[PDB]
Amino acid sequence: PIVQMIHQAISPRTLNAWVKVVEEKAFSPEVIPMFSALSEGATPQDLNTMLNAVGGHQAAMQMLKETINEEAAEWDRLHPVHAGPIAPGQMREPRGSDIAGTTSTLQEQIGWMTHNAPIPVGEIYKRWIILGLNKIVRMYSPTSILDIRQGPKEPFRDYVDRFYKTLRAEQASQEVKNWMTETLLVQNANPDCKTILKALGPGATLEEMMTACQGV
Amino acid sequence: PIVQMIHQAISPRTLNAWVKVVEEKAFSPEVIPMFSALSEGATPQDLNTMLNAVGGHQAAMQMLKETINEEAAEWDRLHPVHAGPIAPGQMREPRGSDIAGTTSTLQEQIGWMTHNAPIPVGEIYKRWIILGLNKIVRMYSPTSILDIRQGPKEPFRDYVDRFYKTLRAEQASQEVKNWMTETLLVQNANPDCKTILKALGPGATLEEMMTACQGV
Amino acid sequence: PIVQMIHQAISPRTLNAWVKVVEEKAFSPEVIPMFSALSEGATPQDLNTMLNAVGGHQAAMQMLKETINEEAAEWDRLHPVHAGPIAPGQMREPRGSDIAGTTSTLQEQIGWMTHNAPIPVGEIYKRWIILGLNKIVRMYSPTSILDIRQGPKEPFRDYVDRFYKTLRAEQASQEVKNWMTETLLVQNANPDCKTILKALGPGATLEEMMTACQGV
Amino acid sequence: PIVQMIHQAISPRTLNAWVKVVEEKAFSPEVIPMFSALSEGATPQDLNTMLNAVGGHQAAMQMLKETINEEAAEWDRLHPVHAGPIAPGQMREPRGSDIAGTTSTLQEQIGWMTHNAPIPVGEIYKRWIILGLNKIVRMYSPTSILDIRQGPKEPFRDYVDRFYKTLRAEQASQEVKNWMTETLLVQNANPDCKTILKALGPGATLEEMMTACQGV
Amino acid sequence: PIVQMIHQAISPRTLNAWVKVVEEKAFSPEVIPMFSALSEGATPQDLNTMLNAVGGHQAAMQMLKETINEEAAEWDRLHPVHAGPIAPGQMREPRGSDIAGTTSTLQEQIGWMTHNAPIPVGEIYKRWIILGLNKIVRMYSPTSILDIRQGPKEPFRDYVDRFYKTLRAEQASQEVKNWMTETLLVQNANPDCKTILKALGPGATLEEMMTACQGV
Amino acid sequence: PIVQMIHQAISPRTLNAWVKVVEEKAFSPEVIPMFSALSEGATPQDLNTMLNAVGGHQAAMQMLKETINEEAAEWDRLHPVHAGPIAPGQMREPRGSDIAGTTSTLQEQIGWMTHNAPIPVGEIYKRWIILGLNKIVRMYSPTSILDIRQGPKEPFRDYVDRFYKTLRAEQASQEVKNWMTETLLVQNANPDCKTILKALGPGATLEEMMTACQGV
Ligand SMILES: [Cl-]
Ligand SMILES: [Cl-]
Ligand SMILES: [Cl-]
Ligand SMILES: [Cl-]
Ligand SMILES: [Cl-]
Ligand SMILES: [Cl-]
Ligand SMILES: [Cl-]
Ligand SMILES: [Cl-]
Ligand SMILES: [Cl-]
Ligand SMILES: [Cl-]
Ligand SMILES: [Cl-]
Ligand SMILES: [Cl-]
Ligand SMILES: [Cl-]
Ligand SMILES: [Cl-]
Ligand SMILES: [Cl-]
Ligand SMILES: [Cl-]
Ligand SMILES: [Cl-]
Ligand SMILES: [Cl-]
Ligand SMILES: [Cl-]
Ligand SMILES: [Cl-]
Ligand SMILES: [Cl-]
Ligand SMILES: [Cl-]
Ligand SMILES: [Cl-]
Ligand SMILES: [Cl-]
Ligand SMILES: [Cl-]
Ligand SMILES: [Cl-]
Ligand SMILES: [Cl-]
Ligand SMILES: [Cl-]
Ligand SMILES: [Cl-]
Ligand SMILES: [Cl-]
Ligand SMILES: [Cl-]
Ligand SMILES: [Cl-]
Ligand SMILES: [Cl-]
Ligand SMILES: [Cl-]
Ligand SMILES: [Cl-]
Ligand SMILES: [Cl-]
Repeated sequence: PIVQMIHQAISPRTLNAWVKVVEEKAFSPEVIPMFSALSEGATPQDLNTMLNAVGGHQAAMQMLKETINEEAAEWDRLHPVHAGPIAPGQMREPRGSDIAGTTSTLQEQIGWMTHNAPIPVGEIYKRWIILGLNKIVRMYSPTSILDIRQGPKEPFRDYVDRFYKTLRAEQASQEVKNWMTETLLVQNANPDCKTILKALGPGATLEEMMTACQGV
Repeated sequence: PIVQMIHQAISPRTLNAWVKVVEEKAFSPEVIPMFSALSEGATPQDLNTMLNAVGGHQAAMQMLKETINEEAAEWDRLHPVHAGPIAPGQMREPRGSDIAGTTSTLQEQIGWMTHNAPIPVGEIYKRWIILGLNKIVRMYSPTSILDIRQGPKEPFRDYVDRFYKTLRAEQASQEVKNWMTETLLVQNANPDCKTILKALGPGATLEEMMTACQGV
Repeated sequence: PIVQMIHQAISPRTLNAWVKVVEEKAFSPEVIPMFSALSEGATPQDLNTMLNAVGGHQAAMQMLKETINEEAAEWDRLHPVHAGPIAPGQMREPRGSDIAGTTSTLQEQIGWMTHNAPIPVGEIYKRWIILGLNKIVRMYSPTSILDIRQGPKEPFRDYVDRFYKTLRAEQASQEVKNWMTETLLVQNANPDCKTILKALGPGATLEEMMTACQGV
Repeated sequence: PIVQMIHQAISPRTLNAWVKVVEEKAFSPEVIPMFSALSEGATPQDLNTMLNAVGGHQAAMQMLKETINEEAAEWDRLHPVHAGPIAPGQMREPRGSDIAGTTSTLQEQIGWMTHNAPIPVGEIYKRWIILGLNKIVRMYSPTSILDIRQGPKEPFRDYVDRFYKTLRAEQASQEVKNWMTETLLVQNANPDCKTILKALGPGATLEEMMTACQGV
Repeated sequence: PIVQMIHQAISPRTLNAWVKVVEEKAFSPEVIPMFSALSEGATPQDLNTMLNAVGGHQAAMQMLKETINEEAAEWDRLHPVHAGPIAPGQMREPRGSDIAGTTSTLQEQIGWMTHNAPIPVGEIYKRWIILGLNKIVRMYSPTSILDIRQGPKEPFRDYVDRFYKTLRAEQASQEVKNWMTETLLVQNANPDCKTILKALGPGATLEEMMTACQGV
Repeated sequence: PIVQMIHQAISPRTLNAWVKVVEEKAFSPEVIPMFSALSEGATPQDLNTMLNAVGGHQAAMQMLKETINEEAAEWDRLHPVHAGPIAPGQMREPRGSDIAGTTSTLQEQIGWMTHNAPIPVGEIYKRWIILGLNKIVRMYSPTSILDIRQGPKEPFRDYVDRFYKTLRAEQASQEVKNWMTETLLVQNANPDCKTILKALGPGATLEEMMTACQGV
């Protein structure tokens, strides 16, 4: 990565941490924040390093490759290369593959990131990667939000844990997720807690809901 | 984080330490100091990194989200955005969502924190987070302070351990906690140690109390 | 902490090291040096961080709180606040609670420590903490120095280990501890080694004593 | 290594990380990215350090030696040494063995890398090493891409994992690997999923294929 | 410690390393080099930190205290304090107890070490400590060099291992240790290897001796 | 060590790494590269630190001492000390024992290494140590290269592993090792693979040999 802006090689414990995360957590939602944290200020070479280090899950890594290629293609369509030689004191405009790090040197990436009025190639590539990771997380989620229902003997807190876990994996905008929270959560609770929740009303917070069904 | 003031990426072992703390300790009181220590000088992006890295406890993390949104809303009510373009050499006033890091870039956060006469967005957001964490710790505490009572064969020291643990989780100001210490502790001790404690008087320190019932 | 003088956030492995030390070693004497070593150059915020991170032993942590409050009160009596506004280029005199870090900001602590003709708030608070830790170590020691006696089949070296361990926990000045070393150690040895030790005389060193009873 | 450009000794945890990787992962594809990441900015002395540290797999390490010697020989043929004494302010042109680090000092390597209009000896040597590593990975792969076939009860995702693992080990250009992906993957699937995949058509993405046979 | 010269707090892993070394290795010879390595450039406060951190072996730590006091007393006899006030730009001459760190501040130690024409208080104290450690290692060694004898079925290499281990613990100058090597080693070997060793002669090296009795 | 050139104390994890390497790997060939890597830029004090830290293998450490003394003696014969006082701005020429670090201070070593037109005492001493380590590795190798022979059911790759391991331990120049590779390897293979190898010819590479007997 580059830290203020000075280039640093990716540390062994950062890379190991990411590898271990992929092994232990598969493609759980929390891996995406983790990834970002382990790739803070990272060059495209660092990001490719993290992805390539993963052994196994090669179907998911291939899907990630196809997503990255789609994003690179869209970038190329939006940003067409301009003919003519590069002038001194200037650098060539980055193609999609340069952002992915496959066709650009480390010095070129450093140059784009450090130069005044910069192009943050690492952050763009990072966005593409996180997009594909979201695709993978959503496909690999077994459960659907509609199916989560509270058991008759199940404590409300556990039910809310399951519900919001599944919700975190769901493919939906924040408006849709809001609708799910304010529609399905109370509807799918068990009858005792469901009645008690209905009694609270439409504006009840999560804290009030969990406190109300705490005894239940 | 930012260390003197120079921005640093959150270290892998800091993040791992926080994750492990959440796994092992759930929502015990000591997690809140720990959090602070692991977030010293942290940007809103770092704080969101720590929260988002948590897998599981999604009910608590959702409660935390609602608390953060309430605090952001109160901030927005107190600090209304002013119309007009931002001048050169100046930065826009931060909204509630910018303090939470959801709507502000890393460079904007760094700019607010580093600039002369700064706005410490990381510390404000950190306060909101710790507020919600206090809500969660208090709700997730099974015991109540009134119920802690010394067993007849129970050594006084163990009883004081239980008492002050439960007290640490309790929802009360320092005046109320003072009243609890000076009222309930001696009252709920077992009869031998309770008599001996009554003999000491109202001004007896904790050290004197534990020394007096040490043989008992 | 602050290292030369430049402020640094408390490292995750320092804090973890202290937590582990409290868990494994309880309140053995060696925890107090350890504490100091883990708090070298630490601000009051760092010290509070270390204390607050401890889970359990809440009776001892409460005793520590009462000791810190007594020391803060004595400081306040010795150093009375002076009326009048603080001038530019100067900082307010620290109250007891400011030294304990409960009522002072991190920037205020840094300012006191870094400024020319400084007030070392971290070292003062550290002294208070170590004082309370000594109270706790002494109360939590089960054994008394008078009771340590050499077994008939017990090797002298083991007996000296037990003796000086208990002595290290004892509540006594160096003059009293000297008297204990030169009175009780030889007196409480077993008859064979006790006779041999008496034969050496009053000025015999520990090395000579252990060498003399090595065969015994 | 050298980090910006300042020379650094190879860290103990980098070297240990590489050694552990060779032990645990043998010669799986992911070891080659790992190697690169652990050798970022490394001098030829660092690279030789990493290779020489490996215990066991001496057949593979010998193959690696022969590949490095072939690459050094080709370099020497392309770059013939020029007679005449080296001038002040200039350094001798590197031979193949100098790039491999066997015949060049650390100061010479540092000089080539740091000097203006530099020769990156570490990156050239690194390319040779990675070339030989590719030879070893390909020879040590037991499976062939043609043999990977989906089981009748085998979930499609597992089959795609096996397929792309074997493909990653395969000795083929990206055009050939493209042909394999678009020819053999759908052909070697089981009849239910194979029929469903045929129904999608030639332009179907991996995500669409896995989603389509997800129920299957 | 102080590293070039800039003061650094003792790291948590250095201290932990020393503690673990004392636990696992007791007072084996190799602990003394280890100690030195963990105390490189250390102030008297750091050295006291390392000694005080040790739990257990309190007889040995007390012996160490008596040795340090003897060395401090000899220093005081050689270096008598001179009456008169300390001038500006100058520092007081260190007493024995100041070198031991018991009566000197950290700033005083730093001042002695950093100042031009310095007094290396840390290295002097370190010498005293290592002297007492040698006393302890020698007393705690069970074996004597005269007793080490080769078994009839014992391989020569194992016998040389035992011999030089015991020799390393022995209390003797290098001239005496030379005499022991050139007298007792060949004399105490078993008859087959002893005869073969006698045949080599008085000037035979250790390598020649081990090679000669390798088959034996 | 010294890193660019600035002196650094040997890290705890470097030393621990070396100790663990000696414990686990004994005197396998790979320990010698490891040693070098852990001693990069190290002073003679650091090298002595690493050697002295080893517990056990005292026969080998003694052999190492005799080798170092022989190398120091040869250095002294080649470099005779010159009579006359050392001038200001100059340092005394190093004797053999100074290079070994037994008779030279840390400041003297630093001075030799840092000064313009330097004497690299650490690298010279390091060469002596590695020489003695080679003696030890060769003596402690049980197997001889002539004895390695392929089993009838033994896969060729395993046989090449054993062969080149033993070869790595062998006492021979690169010309002799070349002769062994091109004479004994094919000769000692089993008859099926030996016939197939003979069919390839004298110029066959290792890769071709292993590929040819892969089915065999
Ligand atoms: Cl690292
Ligand atoms: Cl994996
Ligand atoms: Cl999965
Ligand atoms: Cl790859
Ligand atoms: Cl953009
Ligand atoms: Cl519940
Ligand atoms: Cl880290
Ligand atoms: Cl968790
Ligand atoms: Cl919980
Ligand atoms: Cl997230
Ligand atoms: Cl504010
Ligand atoms: Cl008690
Ligand atoms: Cl750390
Ligand atoms: Cl604890
Ligand atoms: Cl306890
Ligand atoms: Cl707290
Ligand atoms: Cl004071
Ligand atoms: Cl004894
Ligand atoms: Cl390291
Ligand atoms: Cl290996
Ligand atoms: Cl393999
Ligand atoms: Cl080697
Ligand atoms: Cl090139
Ligand atoms: Cl599937
Ligand atoms: Cl550390
Ligand atoms: Cl111990
Ligand atoms: Cl012992
Ligand atoms: Cl102590
Ligand atoms: Cl001196
Ligand atoms: Cl032998
Ligand atoms: Cl370290
Ligand atoms: Cl060992
Ligand atoms: Cl061995
Ligand atoms: Cl030694
Ligand atoms: Cl030389
Ligand atoms: Cl084979």
